[PDB]
Amino acid sequence: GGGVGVSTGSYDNQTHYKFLGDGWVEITAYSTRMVHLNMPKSENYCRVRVHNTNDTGTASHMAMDDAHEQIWTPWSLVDANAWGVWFQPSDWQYISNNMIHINLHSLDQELFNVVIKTVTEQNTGAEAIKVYNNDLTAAMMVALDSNNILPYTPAIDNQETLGFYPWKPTIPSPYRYYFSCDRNLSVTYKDEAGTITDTMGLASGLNSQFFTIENTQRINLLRTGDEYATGTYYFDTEPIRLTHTWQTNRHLGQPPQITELPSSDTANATLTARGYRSGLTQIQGRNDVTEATRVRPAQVGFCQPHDNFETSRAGPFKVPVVPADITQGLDHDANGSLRYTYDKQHGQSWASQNNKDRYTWDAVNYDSGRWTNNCFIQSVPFTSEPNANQILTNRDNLAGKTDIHFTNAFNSYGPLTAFPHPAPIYPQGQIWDKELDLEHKPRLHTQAPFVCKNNAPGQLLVRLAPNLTDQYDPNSSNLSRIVTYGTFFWKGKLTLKAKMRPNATWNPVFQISATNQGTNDYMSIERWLPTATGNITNVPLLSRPVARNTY
Amino acid sequence: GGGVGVSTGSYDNQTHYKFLGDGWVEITAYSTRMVHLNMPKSENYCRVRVHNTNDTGTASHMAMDDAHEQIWTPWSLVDANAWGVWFQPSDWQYISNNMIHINLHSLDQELFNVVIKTVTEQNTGAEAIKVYNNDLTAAMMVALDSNNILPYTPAIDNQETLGFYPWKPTIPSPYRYYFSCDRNLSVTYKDEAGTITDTMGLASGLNSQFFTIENTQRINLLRTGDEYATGTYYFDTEPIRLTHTWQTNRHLGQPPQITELPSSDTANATLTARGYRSGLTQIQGRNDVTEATRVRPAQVGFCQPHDNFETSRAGPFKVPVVPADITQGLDHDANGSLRYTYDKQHGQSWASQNNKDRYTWDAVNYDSGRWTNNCFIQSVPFTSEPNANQILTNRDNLAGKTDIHFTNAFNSYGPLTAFPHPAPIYPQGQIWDKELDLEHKPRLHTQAPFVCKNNAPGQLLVRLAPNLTDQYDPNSSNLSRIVTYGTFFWKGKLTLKAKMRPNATWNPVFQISATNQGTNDYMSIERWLPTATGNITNVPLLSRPVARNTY
Amino acid sequence: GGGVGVSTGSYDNQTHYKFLGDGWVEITAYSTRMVHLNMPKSENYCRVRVHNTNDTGTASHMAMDDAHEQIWTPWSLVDANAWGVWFQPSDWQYISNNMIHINLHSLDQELFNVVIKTVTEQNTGAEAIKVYNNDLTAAMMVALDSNNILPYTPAIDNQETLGFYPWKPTIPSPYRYYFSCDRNLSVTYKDEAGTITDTMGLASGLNSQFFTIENTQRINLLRTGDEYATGTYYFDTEPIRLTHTWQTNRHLGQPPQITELPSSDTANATLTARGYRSGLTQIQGRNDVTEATRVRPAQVGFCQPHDNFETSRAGPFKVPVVPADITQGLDHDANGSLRYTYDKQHGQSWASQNNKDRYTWDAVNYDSGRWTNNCFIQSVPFTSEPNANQILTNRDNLAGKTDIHFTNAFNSYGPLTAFPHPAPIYPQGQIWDKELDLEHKPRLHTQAPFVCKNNAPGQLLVRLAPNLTDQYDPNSSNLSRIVTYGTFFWKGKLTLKAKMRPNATWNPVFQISATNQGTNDYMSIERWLPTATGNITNVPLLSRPVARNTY
Ligand SMILES: CC(=O)N[C@@H]1[C@@H](O)[C@H](O[C@@H]2O[C@H](CO)[C@H](O)[C@H](O[C@]3(C(=O)O)C[C@H](O)[C@@H](NC(C)=O)[C@H]([C@H](O)[C@H](O)CO)O3)[C@H]2O)[C@@H](CO)O[C@H]1O
Ligand SMILES: CC(=O)N[C@@H]1[C@@H](O)[C@H](O[C@@H]2O[C@H](CO)[C@H](O)[C@H](O[C@]3(C(=O)O)C[C@H](O)[C@@H](NC(C)=O)[C@H]([C@H](O)[C@H](O)CO)O3)[C@H]2O)[C@@H](CO)O[C@H]1O
Ligand SMILES: CC(=O)N[C@@H]1[C@@H](O)[C@H](O[C@@H]2O[C@H](CO)[C@H](O)[C@H](O[C@]3(C(=O)O)C[C@H](O)[C@@H](NC(C)=O)[C@H]([C@H](O)[C@H](O)CO)O3)[C@H]2O)[C@@H](CO)O[C@H]1O
Repeated sequence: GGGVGVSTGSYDNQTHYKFLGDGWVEITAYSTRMVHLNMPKSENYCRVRVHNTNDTGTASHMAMDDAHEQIWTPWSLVDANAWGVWFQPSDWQYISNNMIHINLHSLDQELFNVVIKTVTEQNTGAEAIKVYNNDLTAAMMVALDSNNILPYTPAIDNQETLGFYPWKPTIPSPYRYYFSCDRNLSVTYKDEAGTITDTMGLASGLNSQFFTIENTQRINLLRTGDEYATGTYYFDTEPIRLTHTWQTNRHLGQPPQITELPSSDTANATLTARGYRSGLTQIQGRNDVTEATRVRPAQVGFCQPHDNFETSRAGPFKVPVVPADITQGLDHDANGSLRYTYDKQHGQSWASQNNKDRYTWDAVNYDSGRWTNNCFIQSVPFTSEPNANQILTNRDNLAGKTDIHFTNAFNSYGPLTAFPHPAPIYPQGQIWDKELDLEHKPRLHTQAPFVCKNNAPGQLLVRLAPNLTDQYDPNSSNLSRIVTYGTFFWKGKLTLKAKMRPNATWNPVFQISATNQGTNDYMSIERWLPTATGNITNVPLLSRPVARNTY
Repeated sequence: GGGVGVSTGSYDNQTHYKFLGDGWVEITAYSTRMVHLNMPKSENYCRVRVHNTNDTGTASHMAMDDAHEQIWTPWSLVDANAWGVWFQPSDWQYISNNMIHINLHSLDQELFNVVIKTVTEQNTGAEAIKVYNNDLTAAMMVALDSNNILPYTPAIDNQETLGFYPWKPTIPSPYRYYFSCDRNLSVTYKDEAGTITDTMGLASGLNSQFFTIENTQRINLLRTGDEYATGTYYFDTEPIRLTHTWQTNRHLGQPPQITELPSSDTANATLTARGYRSGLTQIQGRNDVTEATRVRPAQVGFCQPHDNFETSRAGPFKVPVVPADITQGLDHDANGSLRYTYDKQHGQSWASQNNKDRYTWDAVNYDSGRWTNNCFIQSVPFTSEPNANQILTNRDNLAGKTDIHFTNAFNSYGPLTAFPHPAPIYPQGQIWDKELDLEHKPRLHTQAPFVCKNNAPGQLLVRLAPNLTDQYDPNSSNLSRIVTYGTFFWKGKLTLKAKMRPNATWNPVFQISATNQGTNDYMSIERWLPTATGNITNVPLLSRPVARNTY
Repeated sequence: GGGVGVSTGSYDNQTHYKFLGDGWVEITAYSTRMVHLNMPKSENYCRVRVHNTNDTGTASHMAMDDAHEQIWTPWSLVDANAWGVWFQPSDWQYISNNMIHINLHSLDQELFNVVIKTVTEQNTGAEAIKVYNNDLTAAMMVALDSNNILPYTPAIDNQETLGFYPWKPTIPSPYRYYFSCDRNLSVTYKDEAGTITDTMGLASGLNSQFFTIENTQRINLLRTGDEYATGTYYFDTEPIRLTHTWQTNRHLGQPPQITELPSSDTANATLTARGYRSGLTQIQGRNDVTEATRVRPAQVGFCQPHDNFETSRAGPFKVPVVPADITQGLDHDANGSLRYTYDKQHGQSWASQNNKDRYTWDAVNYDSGRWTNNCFIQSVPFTSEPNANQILTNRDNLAGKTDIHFTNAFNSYGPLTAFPHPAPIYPQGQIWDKELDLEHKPRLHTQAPFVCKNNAPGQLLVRLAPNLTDQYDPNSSNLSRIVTYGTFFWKGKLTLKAKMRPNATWNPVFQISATNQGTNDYMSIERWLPTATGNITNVPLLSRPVARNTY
């Protein structure tokens, strides 16, 4: 039934595993959080712009332009989409070690045990004590967008998603969305003489969309005895593979046949002379077959233009880059490794004195990466031993500039390209993402493993209904209202399908394992353990431990 | 039943054609070979590396690096995948002339009439005669991988597939596969001062996969009376088109309307002045319509970076190139023509004194090729009669180098690109290939027309069970064993679906035809005929004789 | 049916996993070996004694006495009982990481493809070549003891079990058993004056048992077309736990309550003064409660007399010792760590030049160990700060001897004792063992995890039936016979029940993982990989990776 003094829900954060048959596992993850909600700092939708001239007013700073236009709303969203919400670290280990692939199934959400209190300040003076007491008749406004009418706004982008710690309360993210505005920002280099345009445009009758929660949604009013339940949402998605691929474009197919087995363990085997070797190559005019020049089924990974900034009406932005292995040469940006910035709630440690903590994720697929300094292009007709003019190296100055090299602007993507789909990032990463409404769609989104084919799971929006004092003028500019805050429990259930991996290999596979403290190894256990004062940290776990045969 | 002195199979190499209805033909190809098998030169799995410093130790030789790491196995594979196995030359003619498209259906395989003999050397001395006699109790080990657990290893890559001549015995290919290892090879040009790293890495706990036939498979033991039969495998593939496309990007759509018909056969027709011509173009600011500048539905073929070497962890390798027509300008590498190297068994001639024979296949689709020296890019705003600075030609030195030109690094592939699927190569070419296990897959593999969507046909592995002498120490390093070899018949049946072509054209179509000896024409008949001593040669037949309307 | 030239069996070494429901896994392990068998070096049962006086004739060498009495038999046994036979290393990893407990179910065995050959030496002289040819009518004698009438003789004790490598042939162990004889060996120390008895006794009419295979068994004669199959044997055993226990006797129960949480991460918490602390202790006369003196539910592990040699009629022998953790003080013998000696077939490496390889297994249960130097006994009435006479330390000379201390002779075993059951040793270790026929039985056998409650699986015995020349005198002392050897395939199927482990822990659990080469870590991958020449090694894997809560 429900009422004052009766709990409307239950607190379940534990995770379960059912084995449904051969190799098939149904993973059910319950997660629950206490959520703290403040009266919004304004009652009005607001259209605001940030234009930072201090940064962009002077040359070469283009990359730091923040200028944009957004709609600020009194509403706040509860966003459950990150991996760190749903699983505790060991669960991620257990899944990552034993399962070949995994897929989303369904999502449920509930809100219950709403509590709303009002603040009053008694004994005015040096003491200035605050008094807290329940308003039983106050309500909380709740809205879910099933039809995805509102702009879709993943909270993890800013790391505003619900915290990762079951026993720590968490806060919603205030809901906001971009608004169409035009920006002109000229391109300059350091200490260049000239003037920078650095302007923003007036509103566009064509492009302007202003949405209002109240007009687009059905809002449920929740008092204390009330509870809200989302229906069961079902994902339509492709499963993702949990095993990394080691197998490079030069490891494909049949190896050459050795002449004879080596005599000692230190010796190296020998091959038929490249002049006499049989095989298939696309090089013209030479009689040779070499492991490097032999034809392969397809291109694995591809060179990408990196630190590419392109400018449409909105301004400059960096082109995304498909995450790939940073090779032995370690260069991150060419292969587009991800770099996260996050706070204590999602990570870091309460021991840390820094405002944020930062981590750089490297792709775990050791095949498709590109090591640029060793890439080169050779002139035609092909020749052995090219001279300086017959080969283009990564040391070659492009357009007469020192630090720019063709690998910056070179794009090898083509019909023969094949690359692995990047991997989820356990504590911090976006589980699912909505697909763009464009006709021609990208092969994959960069940050999120899962993309909803038809309709994304809805966004859950909340605000406190305003409490008004005795004196209210509808025409007044300033609004006096009772100081009020509230708390409620958020609960959700996330079902996943996964399948155990086979092992055909003789040798032991690599695994995710804890390690003794006292060595600096990344897996040293204390990082997963509480401190004396209760400080705890949650750090990215490597994913896809087990190798797989690509071909 | 079976037993000593009873044949367990029959020898059928002939090909059949059923006409199932209108235009539909079911092609059934039987093929059989006598296979000679030697006792393996070692009993042990071996992990060996070839690292050739002599070639790579000195600068600019990067392209010839063979360095890799492989697992050597005592097992040998019987690989039936090439076109030259299944068909005799005339069959290929008959199919290639009359049929619009063709598709794989099913594959069967059998092993029968196993014969195993032992070798002993009598009368030791100058005579040193060898004696051959049957071991009736010896067995041959046979394993098929249906689940494709082992690394997939097409034998044609090295041209080790079963021979193309029904009456000549053939040998298996020894089975081997790559093993993960890291290589660092620096990039240098000729006579460059410096040092070359040229190193290889230690084994990787992450990436190491060592597979063993015995652990991954079910092995059947075959004595003389025994026979082995694979079940029927079914392909899921897309059919391939047997007719070439002539129609270039400038042949698409409606031609301009001529003013009037010419007066004489030598005269040329005239068109409405380009100033007054109606049409559609993407050039801004000019009032013109020209056959070159008019909009076309799509890009046919595309410029490709050619002699592109990219380096991942394994080392440098050449990026594959979609085969396209070499244009009148004949340049092969830009359009990525295939070049085969093969032996007498698969080709060449027993008359030849060379170790191998070589052939360069040119694409038969005359539309999508690119002739680079005539490609150019023009500055914006567009203008007629560009000056030297307003146009980028293929004579223009890129990065201040003589032999490198933008067409080397230029990549035009894009959403508007369309190209024909390359064509099978009759005597030597890979019929089917397994698809990579990556999430994002290439549009086509380069060498093989057919790609198995789900699960490739299994690989068939054989070895002789070891015969041990009286004295066997399990702990001894060296293994003494009876010299032994064996032979067996391999039989297979390959079913294909194909459809007769229509002919709507007035004029005669081109065909594949024999030609009298005494002229040097490529089709001169004697190349398909035996010699006096029995020497025979089998050479690539042109494919896709009949033209087709693309649009 | 069967016959010459028809294989009677199939070669399957692969392993399977079925998931039968929630958490339950049925593990089926097939294993197959080629077995090489020599004509026995004698046709007669022989009663032989080894009495080594050279070692025992001089004082203090008692520990090396080998003297005993055995019955030598022409028969040889095929013994499949070791872990290294049934699993490849990765399988052991996979099981050891994911499964809480495991139990035996059933065992099958088969013999097939018997091949028997005869040896003759042709061309007598410097060449002296050997000729090998089949004897089709020769037979091999096969006997299985289901009723366990013969003395039970695990082959792993001497490491004579079938090899661990599927692709390497292996040899049987010659069957033999002890025979009752009495030995008198006096006890002496180094350089002690006196005489050593060092005698052995005459046969005992009471105790003499001489068994003969032919009289106790049904022997099957196997020619080439013959095959032999054991029925399905079923184990009755208790499952064993795959998770180690960390929880010491001082970790049991509720911890004391701290006064307050510490201020900083470096600080230590404080407890209520031991004078005022509540609790339960068995110490009389003192008002205290200390973590060391508080009562615990039971004793975990116990002190054991170590290097204890006791002598019955047969001679001196070391008393077995329950394997327990060697503590930080590392002392192995007090806690009875196992030490294995094994050859290339079962281990070591073909790279090794030593005759054998040796490994010392440490218990993986970190609770029940004893660190002796820190054990002590304190006088009664109890007191704080004991003087020298009030405490017995491990530095205290017992019986006026330097190196003997009470922990040598001290035995703490009692009703309150509890200890974990030791763990299987993957490459080398005894899977099952037969229970002694005594009325009062040990709680556990030391080497073997599993003990058959009722009737052990039978022992499989083989020999070659003798081939006689033309001249045979039954009364002759020497027996001339045809040199003959044979080979056959052994196949077996071992079914196991196991259950997946839950994980409730926040932190990541420890796992068995491969590790990159180049660091000396025990798990460095290359030890599981073949060498260039095919040398391979198989080393003990740590077991029971995952911790468990004892109480
Ligand atoms: C390229 C090179 O060899 N540089 C060296 C190196 O010593 C160092 O690089 C940086 O060193 C400090 C930390 O020692 C930086 O903080 C960078 O590390 C951080 C980061 O900010 O990205 C912080 C911290 O070390 C790590 N952990 C956390 C919880 O923040 C993370 C994390 O491990 C990475 O994401 C892993 O990729 O990285 C680090 O790059 C420079 C000094 O700048 O000095 C050179 O000698
Ligand atoms: C570019 C040019 O005009 N070059 C000419 C030309 O005369 C010649 O080119 C090469 O000539 C010899 C043979 O005359 C080479 O052997 C090349 O031909 C081969 C090859 O090795 O690729 C061998 C042989 O002629 C052909 N047949 C067989 C069975 O091997 C094959 C085959 O026809 C090709 O694959 C067809 O594309 O080609 C040939 O390229 C050079 C000398 O190098 O001299 C210039 O004047
Ligand atoms: C007690 C102490 O600190 N002793 C050290 C130590 O350096 C060393 O102890 C012995 O060292 C050699 C090898 O370095 C011995 O061979 C012993 O190791 C062996 C063994 O024989 O038991 C051999 C080898 O190192 C290991 N592996 C194999 C495949 O044989 C095995 C195995 O790791 C053990 O079973 C693990 O417990 O151990 C080793 O005890 C002595 C020299 O005797 O020197 C002192 O400084």
